[PDB]
Amino acid sequence: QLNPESADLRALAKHLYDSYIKSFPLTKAKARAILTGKTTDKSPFVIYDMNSLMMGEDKIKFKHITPLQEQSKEVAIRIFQGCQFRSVEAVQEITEYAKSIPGFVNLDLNDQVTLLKYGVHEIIYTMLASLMNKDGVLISEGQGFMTREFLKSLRKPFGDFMEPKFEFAVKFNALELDDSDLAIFIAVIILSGDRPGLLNVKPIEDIQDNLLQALELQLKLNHPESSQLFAKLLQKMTDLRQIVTEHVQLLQVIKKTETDMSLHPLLQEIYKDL
Amino acid sequence: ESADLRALAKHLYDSYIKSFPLTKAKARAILTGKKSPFVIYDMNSLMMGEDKIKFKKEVAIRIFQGCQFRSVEAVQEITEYAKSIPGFVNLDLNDQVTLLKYGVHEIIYTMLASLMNKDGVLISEGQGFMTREFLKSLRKPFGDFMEPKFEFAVKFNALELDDSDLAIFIAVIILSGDRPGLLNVKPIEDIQDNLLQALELQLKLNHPESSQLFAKLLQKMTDLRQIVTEHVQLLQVIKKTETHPLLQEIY
Ligand SMILES: COc1ccc2c(c1)c(CC(=O)O)c(C)n2C(=O)c1ccc(Cl)cc1
Ligand SMILES: COc1ccc2c(c1)c(CC(=O)O)c(C)n2C(=O)c1ccc(Cl)cc1
Ligand SMILES: */C(=C(\CCC)[N+](=O)[O-])c1ccc(-c2cccc(C(=O)O)c2)o1
Repeated sequence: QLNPESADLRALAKHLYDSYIKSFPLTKAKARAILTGKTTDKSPFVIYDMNSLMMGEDKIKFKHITPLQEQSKEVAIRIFQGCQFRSVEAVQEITEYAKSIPGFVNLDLNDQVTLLKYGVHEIIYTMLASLMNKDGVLISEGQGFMTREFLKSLRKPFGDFMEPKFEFAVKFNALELDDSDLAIFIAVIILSGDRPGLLNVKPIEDIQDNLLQALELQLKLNHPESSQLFAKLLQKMTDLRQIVTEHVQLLQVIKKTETDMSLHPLLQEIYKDL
Repeated sequence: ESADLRALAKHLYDSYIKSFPLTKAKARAILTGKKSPFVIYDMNSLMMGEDKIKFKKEVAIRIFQGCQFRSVEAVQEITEYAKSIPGFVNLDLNDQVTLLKYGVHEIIYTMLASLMNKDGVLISEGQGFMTREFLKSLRKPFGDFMEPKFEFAVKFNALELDDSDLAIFIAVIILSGDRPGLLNVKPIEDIQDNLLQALELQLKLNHPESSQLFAKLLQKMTDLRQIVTEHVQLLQVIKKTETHPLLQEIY
Protein backbone atom coordinates (compact mmCIF):
# COMPACT_ATOMS: atom_id res chain seq x y z
CA GLN A 1 0.00 0.00 0.00
CA LEU A 2 2.11 2.89 -1.32
CA ASN A 3 1.62 6.04 0.77
CA PRO A 4 1.82 9.67 -0.37
CA GLU A 5 5.32 9.87 1.12
CA SER A 6 6.59 6.51 -0.11
CA ALA A 7 5.11 7.43 -3.49
CA ASP A 8 7.53 10.34 -3.94
CA LEU A 9 10.45 8.19 -2.80
CA ARG A 10 9.62 5.58 -5.45
CA ALA A 11 9.47 8.30 -8.07
CA LEU A 12 12.92 9.48 -7.00
CA ALA A 13 14.25 5.91 -7.18
CA LYS A 14 12.84 5.53 -10.68
CA HIS A 15 14.30 8.86 -11.78
CA LEU A 16 17.76 7.98 -10.52
CA TYR A 17 17.72 4.51 -12.07
CA ASP A 18 16.69 6.05 -15.39
CA SER A 19 19.59 8.58 -15.32
CA TYR A 20 21.98 5.83 -14.24
CA ILE A 21 21.13 3.69 -17.27
CA LYS A 22 21.50 6.77 -19.45
CA SER A 23 24.86 7.78 -17.91
CA PHE A 24 26.68 4.46 -17.50
CA PRO A 25 27.12 2.41 -20.74
CA LEU A 26 28.19 -0.76 -18.95
CA THR A 27 25.72 -1.67 -16.20
CA LYS A 28 26.12 -4.39 -13.58
CA ALA A 29 23.32 -6.26 -15.38
CA LYS A 30 25.42 -6.41 -18.57
CA ALA A 31 28.65 -7.16 -16.71
CA ARG A 32 27.00 -10.14 -15.00
CA ALA A 33 25.58 -11.40 -18.27
CA ILE A 34 29.08 -11.32 -19.77
CA LEU A 35 30.73 -12.86 -16.70
CA THR A 36 28.25 -15.73 -16.22
CA GLY A 37 27.19 -17.27 -19.53
CA LYS A 38 25.92 -16.80 -23.13
CA THR A 39 27.28 -17.28 -26.69
CA THR A 40 26.69 -13.91 -28.37
CA ASP A 41 29.82 -11.76 -28.67
CA LYS A 42 29.22 -11.34 -24.94
CA SER A 43 32.11 -13.77 -24.36
CA PRO A 44 35.21 -11.73 -23.42
CA PHE A 45 38.76 -12.46 -24.54
CA VAL A 46 40.78 -13.46 -21.48
CA ILE A 47 44.16 -11.87 -20.73
CA TYR A 48 46.08 -13.91 -18.18
CA ASP A 49 49.66 -13.50 -19.40
CA MET A 50 52.07 -11.61 -21.64
CA ASN A 51 51.22 -13.52 -24.83
CA SER A 52 47.46 -13.35 -24.28
CA LEU A 53 47.93 -9.64 -23.56
CA MET A 54 49.80 -9.32 -26.87
CA MET A 55 46.95 -11.08 -28.69
CA GLY A 56 44.41 -9.11 -26.70
CA GLU A 57 45.70 -5.87 -28.18
CA ASP A 58 45.04 -7.52 -31.54
CA LYS A 59 41.65 -9.07 -30.77
CA ILE A 60 40.06 -6.60 -28.35
CA LYS A 61 38.85 -3.28 -29.72
CA PHE A 62 41.27 -1.40 -27.44
CA LYS A 63 40.52 1.34 -30.00
CA HIS A 64 41.86 3.65 -27.33
CA ILE A 65 43.04 2.31 -23.99
CA THR A 66 46.69 2.69 -24.93
CA PRO A 67 48.53 6.06 -25.32
CA LEU A 68 50.99 6.50 -28.20
CA GLN A 69 53.44 3.64 -27.56
CA GLU A 70 53.35 -0.09 -26.80
CA GLN A 71 56.90 -1.46 -26.88
CA SER A 72 57.23 0.30 -23.53
CA LYS A 73 59.27 -2.66 -22.20
CA GLU A 74 56.83 -3.39 -19.39
CA VAL A 75 53.13 -4.04 -19.88
CA ALA A 76 52.79 -2.71 -16.33
CA ILE A 77 52.83 0.87 -17.62
CA ARG A 78 50.57 0.12 -20.58
CA ILE A 79 47.97 -1.25 -18.17
CA PHE A 80 48.61 1.81 -16.01
CA GLN A 81 47.89 4.19 -18.88
CA GLY A 82 44.80 2.23 -19.88
CA CYS A 83 43.38 2.19 -16.36
CA GLN A 84 44.13 5.91 -16.05
CA PHE A 85 42.23 6.70 -19.25
CA ARG A 86 39.21 4.67 -18.17
CA SER A 87 39.10 6.49 -14.80
CA VAL A 88 38.96 9.86 -16.56
CA GLU A 89 36.11 8.51 -18.68
CA ALA A 90 34.39 7.27 -15.49
CA VAL A 91 34.78 10.69 -13.88
CA GLN A 92 33.01 12.06 -16.94
CA GLU A 93 30.15 9.58 -16.66
CA ILE A 94 29.78 10.16 -12.91
CA THR A 95 29.79 13.91 -13.44
CA GLU A 96 26.91 13.55 -15.89
CA TYR A 97 24.99 11.32 -13.46
CA ALA A 98 25.52 13.88 -10.68
CA LYS A 99 23.83 16.68 -12.60
CA SER A 100 20.71 14.49 -12.74
CA ILE A 101 20.50 14.21 -8.94
CA PRO A 102 17.63 16.51 -7.89
CA GLY A 103 19.06 19.67 -6.35
CA PHE A 104 22.72 19.00 -7.11
CA VAL A 105 23.09 21.63 -9.84
CA ASN A 106 21.25 24.15 -7.66
CA LEU A 107 23.99 24.04 -4.97
CA ASP A 108 26.84 26.57 -4.78
CA LEU A 109 29.26 25.83 -7.62
CA ASN A 110 32.30 25.46 -5.32
CA ASP A 111 30.46 22.77 -3.38
CA GLN A 112 29.45 20.96 -6.58
CA VAL A 113 33.17 20.75 -7.33
CA THR A 114 34.01 19.64 -3.79
CA LEU A 115 31.33 16.95 -3.78
CA LEU A 116 32.62 15.58 -7.09
CA LYS A 117 36.26 15.82 -6.04
CA TYR A 118 35.72 13.52 -3.04
CA GLY A 119 32.90 11.35 -4.27
CA VAL A 120 34.11 10.26 -7.70
CA HIS A 121 36.72 7.72 -6.59
CA GLU A 122 34.41 6.19 -3.98
CA ILE A 123 31.89 5.77 -6.79
CA ILE A 124 34.51 4.35 -9.13
CA TYR A 125 35.39 1.58 -6.67
CA THR A 126 31.74 0.85 -5.96
CA MET A 127 30.97 0.41 -9.67
CA LEU A 128 34.26 -1.36 -10.46
CA ALA A 129 32.94 -4.17 -8.24
CA SER A 130 30.12 -4.70 -10.74
CA LEU A 131 32.82 -5.60 -13.27
CA MET A 132 34.70 -8.02 -10.98
CA ASN A 133 34.43 -11.56 -9.61
CA LYS A 134 36.99 -13.33 -7.43
CA ASP A 135 39.04 -14.24 -10.52
CA GLY A 136 39.34 -11.04 -12.55
CA VAL A 137 37.93 -7.87 -14.07
CA LEU A 138 36.09 -6.97 -17.27
CA ILE A 139 37.91 -4.39 -19.40
CA SER A 140 37.39 -2.47 -22.64
CA GLU A 141 33.61 -2.19 -22.31
CA GLY A 142 33.36 -5.87 -21.37
CA GLN A 143 35.20 -7.13 -24.48
CA GLY A 144 38.11 -8.38 -22.42
CA PHE A 145 38.71 -9.93 -19.02
CA MET A 146 42.04 -9.49 -17.24
CA THR A 147 42.76 -12.04 -14.50
CA ARG A 148 43.44 -11.16 -10.87
CA GLU A 149 46.59 -13.32 -10.86
CA PHE A 150 48.03 -11.58 -13.91
CA LEU A 151 47.53 -8.13 -12.38
CA LYS A 152 49.08 -9.37 -9.13
CA SER A 153 52.26 -10.58 -10.82
CA LEU A 154 53.21 -7.15 -12.17
CA ARG A 155 56.37 -5.19 -11.32
CA LYS A 156 56.84 -4.36 -7.62
CA PRO A 157 54.61 -1.26 -7.44
CA PHE A 158 52.01 -2.01 -10.10
CA GLY A 159 51.32 -5.55 -8.91
CA ASP A 160 49.89 -4.18 -5.66
CA PHE A 161 47.31 -1.76 -7.02
CA MET A 162 44.38 -4.02 -7.92
CA GLU A 163 44.26 -6.57 -5.07
CA PRO A 164 42.66 -4.21 -2.52
CA LYS A 165 39.85 -3.50 -4.99
CA PHE A 166 39.23 -7.19 -5.69
CA GLU A 167 39.07 -7.81 -1.93
CA PHE A 168 36.48 -5.07 -1.60
CA ALA A 169 34.60 -6.28 -4.68
CA VAL A 170 34.18 -9.91 -3.62
CA LYS A 171 32.81 -8.65 -0.30
CA PHE A 172 30.62 -5.88 -1.73
CA ASN A 173 29.26 -8.27 -4.38
CA ALA A 174 28.00 -10.55 -1.58
CA LEU A 175 25.29 -7.92 -0.92
CA GLU A 176 23.89 -8.78 -4.37
CA LEU A 177 22.81 -5.27 -5.23
CA ASP A 178 21.47 -4.55 -8.71
CA ASP A 179 21.70 -1.39 -10.81
CA SER A 180 18.47 0.05 -9.39
CA ASP A 181 19.94 -0.21 -5.87
CA LEU A 182 23.34 1.16 -6.91
CA ALA A 183 21.86 4.21 -8.63
CA ILE A 184 20.54 5.49 -5.31
CA PHE A 185 23.60 4.42 -3.32
CA ILE A 186 26.03 6.31 -5.55
CA ALA A 187 23.75 9.36 -5.29
CA VAL A 188 24.00 9.09 -1.50
CA ILE A 189 27.80 8.96 -1.74
CA ILE A 190 27.93 12.14 -3.80
CA LEU A 191 25.71 14.24 -1.55
CA SER A 192 27.99 13.83 1.50
CA GLY A 193 27.77 16.86 3.77
CA ASP A 194 30.95 15.85 5.55
CA ARG A 195 33.35 16.45 2.65
CA PRO A 196 36.28 18.77 3.50
CA GLY A 197 35.82 22.43 2.53
CA LEU A 198 32.06 22.52 1.92
CA LEU A 199 30.51 25.97 2.11
CA ASN A 200 26.83 25.17 2.73
CA VAL A 201 26.45 21.79 4.40
CA LYS A 202 22.74 22.20 5.20
CA PRO A 203 21.21 22.05 1.69
CA ILE A 204 23.46 19.05 0.96
CA GLU A 205 22.40 17.13 4.07
CA ASP A 206 18.76 17.84 3.18
CA ILE A 207 19.24 16.26 -0.23
CA GLN A 208 21.12 13.29 1.22
CA ASP A 209 18.41 12.71 3.83
CA ASN A 210 15.85 12.33 1.06
CA LEU A 211 18.19 10.04 -0.90
CA LEU A 212 18.81 7.90 2.18
CA GLN A 213 15.07 7.71 2.66
CA ALA A 214 14.71 6.61 -0.99
CA LEU A 215 17.53 4.07 -0.66
CA GLU A 216 16.03 2.63 2.53
CA LEU A 217 12.68 2.00 0.85
CA GLN A 218 14.31 0.66 -2.34
CA LEU A 219 16.31 -1.92 -0.40
CA LYS A 220 13.30 -3.07 1.63
CA LEU A 221 11.09 -3.46 -1.44
CA ASN A 222 13.79 -4.94 -3.70
CA HIS A 223 15.40 -7.18 -1.04
CA PRO A 224 12.54 -8.18 1.35
CA GLU A 225 14.44 -11.07 2.89
CA SER A 226 17.74 -9.21 3.22
CA SER A 227 17.78 -8.17 6.87
CA GLN A 228 19.49 -4.83 7.61
CA LEU A 229 20.89 -4.55 4.08
CA PHE A 230 20.53 -0.76 4.37
CA ALA A 231 22.85 -0.65 7.39
CA LYS A 232 25.25 -3.22 5.91
CA LEU A 233 25.46 -1.13 2.73
CA LEU A 234 26.10 2.09 4.66
CA GLN A 235 28.92 0.41 6.60
CA LYS A 236 30.58 -0.48 3.28
CA MET A 237 31.24 3.24 2.96
CA THR A 238 34.17 2.87 5.36
CA ASP A 239 35.75 0.27 3.06
CA LEU A 240 35.65 2.69 0.12
CA ARG A 241 37.42 5.39 2.14
CA GLN A 242 40.25 3.01 2.97
CA ILE A 243 40.63 1.97 -0.66
CA VAL A 244 41.14 5.63 -1.57
CA THR A 245 43.66 6.30 1.24
CA GLU A 246 45.73 3.26 0.37
CA HIS A 247 45.41 4.04 -3.34
CA VAL A 248 46.80 7.54 -2.87
CA GLN A 249 49.88 6.10 -1.13
CA LEU A 250 50.56 3.70 -4.00
CA LEU A 251 50.26 6.66 -6.38
CA GLN A 252 52.93 8.60 -4.49
CA VAL A 253 55.29 5.65 -4.96
CA ILE A 254 54.70 5.55 -8.73
CA LYS A 255 55.27 9.30 -9.05
CA LYS A 256 58.73 8.93 -7.49
CA THR A 257 59.73 5.62 -9.06
CA GLU A 258 58.52 6.40 -12.58
CA THR A 259 59.82 9.84 -13.58
CA ASP A 260 58.63 9.25 -17.15
CA MET A 261 54.95 8.83 -16.21
CA SER A 262 52.30 11.23 -14.98
CA LEU A 263 48.69 11.28 -13.80
CA HIS A 264 46.20 12.72 -16.29
CA PRO A 265 45.41 16.41 -15.49
CA LEU A 266 41.84 15.68 -14.38
CA LEU A 267 43.00 12.98 -11.95
CA GLN A 268 45.78 15.23 -10.68
CA GLU A 269 43.36 18.00 -9.74
CA ILE A 270 41.09 15.49 -8.02
CA TYR A 271 43.94 14.15 -5.83
CA LYS A 272 45.42 17.57 -5.06
CA ASP A 273 45.06 18.46 -1.37
CA LEU A 274 42.66 15.53 -0.94
CA GLU B 1 8.97 -8.97 17.61
CA SER B 2 9.24 -5.26 18.43
CA ALA B 3 8.86 -6.46 22.01
CA ASP B 4 12.27 -8.13 22.14
CA LEU B 5 13.77 -5.01 20.56
CA ARG B 6 12.83 -2.59 23.34
CA ALA B 7 13.64 -5.28 25.90
CA LEU B 8 17.10 -5.58 24.36
CA ALA B 9 17.44 -1.80 24.39
CA LYS B 10 16.52 -1.51 28.07
CA HIS B 11 18.91 -4.32 29.01
CA LEU B 12 21.82 -2.71 27.18
CA TYR B 13 21.08 0.65 28.79
CA ASP B 14 20.93 -0.83 32.30
CA SER B 15 24.20 -2.66 31.67
CA TYR B 16 25.86 0.45 30.18
CA ILE B 17 24.96 2.44 33.32
CA LYS B 18 26.45 -0.28 35.51
CA SER B 19 29.69 -0.51 33.52
CA PHE B 20 30.38 3.14 32.74
CA PRO B 21 30.76 5.40 35.81
CA LEU B 22 30.67 8.76 34.02
CA THR B 23 27.63 8.82 31.72
CA LYS B 24 26.94 11.37 28.99
CA ALA B 25 24.01 12.74 31.01
CA LYS B 26 26.36 13.22 33.96
CA ALA B 27 29.08 14.78 31.82
CA ARG B 28 26.69 17.18 30.10
CA ALA B 29 25.40 18.53 33.41
CA ILE B 30 29.01 19.21 34.40
CA LEU B 31 29.95 20.69 31.01
CA THR B 32 27.06 23.13 30.50
CA GLY B 33 27.31 23.98 34.17
CA LYS B 34 23.94 22.86 35.51
CA LYS B 35 30.83 21.45 42.37
CA SER B 36 32.64 22.97 39.36
CA PRO B 37 35.51 20.75 38.07
CA PHE B 38 39.09 21.92 38.46
CA VAL B 39 40.17 23.61 35.23
CA ILE B 40 43.55 23.01 33.61
CA TYR B 41 44.14 25.71 31.00
CA ASP B 42 47.92 26.07 31.36
CA MET B 43 51.11 24.73 32.98
CA ASN B 44 50.64 26.08 36.50
CA SER B 45 46.99 25.02 36.61
CA LEU B 46 48.03 21.51 35.54
CA MET B 47 50.75 21.42 38.19
CA MET B 48 48.21 22.67 40.72
CA GLY B 49 45.53 20.25 39.57
CA GLU B 50 47.96 17.40 40.21
CA ASP B 51 48.44 18.01 43.95
CA LYS B 52 44.71 18.74 44.21
CA ILE B 53 43.06 15.96 42.19
CA LYS B 54 45.88 13.39 42.54
CA PHE B 55 45.33 11.84 39.11
CA LYS B 56 46.56 8.30 40.00
CA LYS B 57 59.33 16.49 33.88
CA GLU B 58 58.19 17.01 30.29
CA VAL B 59 54.51 17.88 30.58
CA ALA B 60 53.62 16.95 26.99
CA ILE B 61 54.83 13.43 27.77
CA ARG B 62 53.23 13.08 31.21
CA ILE B 63 49.91 14.13 29.66
CA PHE B 64 50.04 11.68 26.74
CA GLN B 65 51.00 9.14 29.39
CA GLY B 66 47.91 9.94 31.46
CA CYS B 67 45.82 9.28 28.37
CA GLN B 68 47.20 5.74 28.31
CA PHE B 69 46.39 4.99 31.95
CA ARG B 70 42.80 6.04 31.40
CA SER B 71 42.60 4.14 28.11
CA VAL B 72 43.63 0.96 29.89
CA GLU B 73 40.90 1.52 32.50
CA ALA B 74 38.36 2.17 29.76
CA VAL B 75 39.16 -1.13 28.06
CA GLN B 76 38.19 -2.99 31.25
CA GLU B 77 34.89 -1.12 31.50
CA ILE B 78 34.20 -1.88 27.82
CA THR B 79 35.13 -5.54 28.24
CA GLU B 80 32.65 -5.85 31.11
CA TYR B 81 29.93 -4.18 29.07
CA ALA B 82 30.67 -6.55 26.16
CA LYS B 83 29.85 -9.59 28.29
CA SER B 84 26.38 -8.22 28.98
CA ILE B 85 25.55 -8.24 25.24
CA PRO B 86 23.28 -11.22 24.46
CA GLY B 87 25.25 -13.87 22.59
CA PHE B 88 28.70 -12.38 23.17
CA VAL B 89 29.98 -14.80 25.81
CA ASN B 90 28.70 -17.72 23.74
CA LEU B 91 31.00 -16.78 20.86
CA ASP B 92 34.31 -18.54 20.17
CA LEU B 93 36.69 -17.33 22.89
CA ASN B 94 39.34 -16.22 20.39
CA ASP B 95 36.65 -14.30 18.49
CA GLN B 96 35.60 -12.54 21.68
CA VAL B 97 39.20 -11.40 22.11
CA THR B 98 39.47 -10.31 18.48
CA LEU B 99 36.28 -8.26 18.64
CA LEU B 100 37.45 -6.49 21.78
CA LYS B 101 40.99 -5.95 20.52
CA TYR B 102 39.81 -4.18 17.38
CA GLY B 103 36.78 -2.49 18.88
CA VAL B 104 38.01 -0.71 22.00
CA HIS B 105 39.64 2.16 20.12
CA GLU B 106 36.46 2.97 18.21
CA ILE B 107 34.42 2.78 21.41
CA ILE B 108 36.97 4.83 23.33
CA TYR B 109 36.63 7.76 20.92
CA THR B 110 32.88 7.39 20.75
CA MET B 111 32.57 7.68 24.52
CA LEU B 112 35.27 10.33 24.70
CA ALA B 113 32.86 12.55 22.73
CA SER B 114 30.33 12.34 25.58
CA LEU B 115 32.90 14.04 27.81
CA MET B 116 33.98 16.70 25.31
CA ASN B 117 32.70 20.00 23.98
CA LYS B 118 34.40 22.28 21.46
CA ASP B 119 36.39 23.89 24.30
CA GLY B 120 37.75 20.95 26.28
CA VAL B 121 37.40 17.52 27.88
CA LEU B 122 36.41 16.24 31.33
CA ILE B 123 39.11 14.20 33.10
CA SER B 124 39.31 11.90 36.14
CA GLU B 125 35.63 11.16 36.75
CA GLY B 126 34.87 14.73 35.76
CA GLN B 127 36.81 16.19 38.68
CA GLY B 128 38.83 18.18 36.17
CA PHE B 129 38.51 19.87 32.79
CA MET B 130 41.49 20.07 30.47
CA THR B 131 41.37 22.84 27.88
CA ARG B 132 41.39 22.13 24.18
CA GLU B 133 43.83 24.99 23.62
CA PHE B 134 46.13 23.81 26.38
CA LEU B 135 46.28 20.35 24.80
CA LYS B 136 46.64 21.97 21.37
CA SER B 137 49.63 23.92 22.74
CA LEU B 138 51.81 20.91 23.57
CA ARG B 139 55.24 20.59 21.94
CA LYS B 140 56.19 17.90 19.41
CA PRO B 141 53.28 16.25 17.58
CA PHE B 142 51.61 16.04 21.00
CA GLY B 143 50.03 19.42 20.36
CA ASP B 144 47.59 17.57 18.12
CA PHE B 145 47.10 13.98 19.27
CA MET B 146 43.78 15.02 20.82
CA GLU B 147 42.65 17.62 18.29
CA PRO B 148 41.38 14.95 15.84
CA LYS B 149 39.20 13.58 18.67
CA PHE B 150 37.78 17.03 19.41
CA GLU B 151 37.00 17.45 15.73
CA PHE B 152 35.25 14.09 15.65
CA ALA B 153 33.46 14.84 18.92
CA VAL B 154 32.11 18.20 17.77
CA LYS B 155 30.73 16.47 14.70
CA PHE B 156 29.52 13.39 16.60
CA ASN B 157 27.84 15.42 19.33
CA ALA B 158 25.74 17.30 16.77
CA LEU B 159 23.65 14.14 16.60
CA GLU B 160 22.50 14.77 20.19
CA LEU B 161 22.48 11.09 21.13
CA ASP B 162 21.82 10.12 24.74
CA ASP B 163 23.07 7.23 26.87
CA SER B 164 20.22 4.94 25.86
CA ASP B 165 21.16 5.54 22.19
CA LEU B 166 24.92 5.12 22.79
CA ALA B 167 24.55 1.85 24.69
CA ILE B 168 23.16 0.14 21.59
CA PHE B 169 25.57 1.91 19.22
CA ILE B 170 28.57 0.74 21.25
CA ALA B 171 27.23 -2.81 21.18
CA VAL B 172 26.92 -2.59 17.37
CA ILE B 173 30.55 -1.48 17.11
CA ILE B 174 31.70 -4.42 19.23
CA LEU B 175 29.87 -6.99 17.11
CA SER B 176 31.64 -6.10 13.85
CA GLY B 177 31.96 -9.19 11.69
CA ASP B 178 34.71 -7.69 9.56
CA ARG B 179 37.48 -7.70 12.16
CA PRO B 180 40.53 -9.57 10.84
CA GLY B 181 41.20 -13.07 12.14
CA LEU B 182 37.63 -13.90 13.17
CA LEU B 183 36.89 -17.64 13.13
CA ASN B 184 33.08 -17.78 13.03
CA VAL B 185 31.65 -14.61 11.48
CA LYS B 186 28.04 -15.83 11.30
CA PRO B 187 26.98 -15.56 14.99
CA ILE B 188 28.64 -12.17 15.15
CA GLU B 189 26.70 -10.77 12.19
CA ASP B 190 23.48 -12.34 13.49
CA ILE B 191 23.87 -10.60 16.82
CA GLN B 192 24.82 -7.30 15.20
CA ASP B 193 21.79 -7.63 12.90
CA ASN B 194 19.71 -7.93 16.07
CA LEU B 195 21.46 -4.93 17.66
CA LEU B 196 21.06 -2.85 14.51
CA GLN B 197 17.30 -3.49 14.54
CA ALA B 198 17.21 -2.39 18.17
CA LEU B 199 19.24 0.74 17.49
CA GLU B 200 16.97 1.74 14.59
CA LEU B 201 13.79 1.41 16.65
CA GLN B 202 15.47 3.19 19.55
CA LEU B 203 16.43 6.16 17.37
CA LYS B 204 12.98 6.28 15.75
CA LEU B 205 11.25 6.24 19.15
CA ASN B 206 13.72 8.50 20.96
CA HIS B 207 14.15 11.07 18.17
CA PRO B 208 10.96 11.09 16.02
CA GLU B 209 12.17 14.51 14.93
CA SER B 210 15.63 13.67 13.50
CA SER B 211 15.11 12.19 10.05
CA GLN B 212 17.49 9.39 9.01
CA LEU B 213 19.44 9.60 12.29
CA PHE B 214 20.10 5.85 12.06
CA ALA B 215 21.78 6.28 8.68
CA LYS B 216 23.71 9.33 9.87
CA LEU B 217 25.01 7.52 12.94
CA LEU B 218 26.18 4.53 10.91
CA GLN B 219 27.97 6.97 8.61
CA LYS B 220 30.00 8.21 11.59
CA MET B 221 31.65 4.79 11.55
CA THR B 222 33.74 6.11 8.68
CA ASP B 223 35.05 8.92 10.87
CA LEU B 224 35.92 6.63 13.77
CA ARG B 225 37.97 4.15 11.76
CA GLN B 226 39.74 6.98 9.96
CA ILE B 227 40.57 8.59 13.30
CA VAL B 228 41.74 5.25 14.72
CA THR B 229 44.05 4.47 11.80
CA GLU B 230 45.42 8.00 12.10
CA HIS B 231 45.84 7.56 15.85
CA VAL B 232 47.92 4.44 15.26
CA GLN B 233 50.25 6.25 12.86
CA LEU B 234 50.74 8.99 15.43
CA LEU B 235 51.68 6.48 18.12
CA GLN B 236 54.44 5.05 15.94
CA VAL B 237 55.99 8.38 14.93
CA ILE B 238 56.03 9.23 18.65
CA LYS B 239 58.63 6.49 19.12
CA LYS B 240 61.09 8.96 17.55
CA THR B 241 60.98 10.58 21.00
CA GLU B 242 63.52 9.24 23.49
CA THR B 243 61.94 10.38 26.76
CA HIS B 244 59.07 1.54 33.87
CA PRO B 245 59.77 -1.86 32.25
CA LEU B 246 56.72 -3.25 34.04
CA LEU B 247 54.94 -0.03 33.08
CA GLN B 248 55.60 -0.54 29.38
CA GLU B 249 54.31 -4.08 29.79
CA ILE B 250 51.05 -2.90 31.33
CA TYR B 251 50.57 -0.46 28.44
C1 LIG C 1 39.62 2.19 -10.29
O1 LIG C 1 40.65 1.54 -9.54
C2 LIG C 1 41.91 1.92 -9.96
C3 LIG C 1 42.97 1.01 -9.76
C4 LIG C 1 44.26 1.33 -10.16
C5 LIG C 1 44.56 2.59 -10.78
C6 LIG C 1 43.50 3.51 -10.98
C7 LIG C 1 42.18 3.18 -10.57
C8 LIG C 1 44.08 4.69 -11.62
C9 LIG C 1 43.28 5.92 -12.01
C10 LIG C 1 42.89 6.77 -10.79
O2 LIG C 1 43.21 6.45 -9.66
O3 LIG C 1 42.16 7.88 -10.97
C11 LIG C 1 45.41 4.46 -11.78
C12 LIG C 1 46.38 5.45 -12.41
N1 LIG C 1 45.74 3.18 -11.29
C13 LIG C 1 47.03 2.61 -11.28
O4 LIG C 1 47.95 3.28 -10.81
C14 LIG C 1 47.34 1.19 -11.79
C15 LIG C 1 48.68 0.69 -11.70
C16 LIG C 1 48.98 -0.62 -12.14
C17 LIG C 1 47.95 -1.44 -12.67
CL1 LIG C 1 48.30 -3.04 -13.20
C18 LIG C 1 46.64 -0.96 -12.78
C19 LIG C 1 46.34 0.33 -12.34
C1 LIG D 1 37.44 6.25 26.67
O1 LIG D 1 38.77 6.04 27.20
C2 LIG D 1 39.39 7.25 27.42
C3 LIG D 1 40.69 7.50 26.88
C4 LIG D 1 41.34 8.74 27.10
C5 LIG D 1 40.69 9.75 27.87
C6 LIG D 1 39.39 9.49 28.40
C7 LIG D 1 38.75 8.25 28.18
C8 LIG D 1 38.98 10.69 29.12
C9 LIG D 1 37.65 10.85 29.85
C10 LIG D 1 37.75 10.36 31.30
O2 LIG D 1 38.78 9.91 31.74
O3 LIG D 1 36.67 10.42 32.10
C11 LIG D 1 39.97 11.59 29.01
C12 LIG D 1 39.92 12.97 29.63
N1 LIG D 1 41.04 11.06 28.26
C13 LIG D 1 42.23 11.71 27.96
O4 LIG D 1 42.45 11.99 26.79
C14 LIG D 1 43.26 12.10 29.02
C15 LIG D 1 44.45 12.79 28.64
C16 LIG D 1 45.40 13.17 29.62
C17 LIG D 1 45.17 12.87 30.98
CL1 LIG D 1 46.34 13.35 32.18
C18 LIG D 1 44.01 12.19 31.38
C19 LIG D 1 43.05 11.80 30.42
C1 LIG E 1 42.04 -0.33 -13.54
C2 LIG E 1 40.49 -0.26 -13.29
C3 LIG E 1 39.84 1.05 -13.78
C4 LIG E 1 38.33 1.09 -13.42
C5 LIG E 1 37.67 2.38 -13.89
N1 LIG E 1 39.83 -1.44 -13.93
O1 LIG E 1 39.79 -2.66 -13.21
O2 LIG E 1 39.23 -1.38 -15.23
C6 LIG E 1 42.39 -1.30 -14.70
C7 LIG E 1 42.75 -2.58 -14.54
C8 LIG E 1 42.97 -3.08 -15.76
C9 LIG E 1 42.74 -2.12 -16.68
C10 LIG E 1 42.84 -2.17 -18.09
C11 LIG E 1 41.78 -1.66 -18.90
C12 LIG E 1 41.85 -1.69 -20.32
C13 LIG E 1 43.02 -2.23 -20.94
C14 LIG E 1 44.12 -2.75 -20.15
C15 LIG E 1 45.38 -3.34 -20.85
O3 LIG E 1 46.32 -3.78 -20.15
O4 LIG E 1 45.43 -3.35 -22.11
C16 LIG E 1 44.02 -2.71 -18.71
O5 LIG E 1 42.37 -0.98 -16.02
